[PDB]
Amino acid sequence: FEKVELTADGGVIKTILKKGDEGEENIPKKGNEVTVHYVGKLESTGKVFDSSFDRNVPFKFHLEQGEVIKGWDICVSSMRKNEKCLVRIESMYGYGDEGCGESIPGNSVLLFEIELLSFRELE
Ligand SMILES: CCc1ccccc1NC(=O)CSc1nc2cccnc2[nH]1
Repeated sequence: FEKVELTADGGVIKTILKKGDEGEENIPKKGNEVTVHYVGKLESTGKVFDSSFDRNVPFKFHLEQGEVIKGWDICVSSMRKNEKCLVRIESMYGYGDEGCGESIPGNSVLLFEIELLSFRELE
């Protein structure tokens, strides 16, 4: 239901599907080891290119430290533990004009579902 514009650019647009756990110790902070589950489809074809659920291996990364796509950094730094969102990430905040191999053509709108499982205070 809740539609959040995450960039003034409109590039990252998040829809909350399940409100996260309320409180402070539940919202992750910059540089923390984030653990997420996600599904990535291409807006064009609705084809899944990646599913952490389907591989049963959650994705861990350090928030806002440039490890993942910019759409992901922005998106994840706006979530609560146990939040599920939909994020429409525009190619600029994704893989840009190059794209990324076969799965993802140049200039591709990305649709993720992202669940924030947990986070440690790591590096
Ligand atoms: C190579 C992908 C990668 C490498 C290092 C760190 C993060 C990622 N993936 C993402 O940021 C977003 S998720 C994702 N991005 C992808 C691109 C192609 C195929 N599968 C993908 N899954």
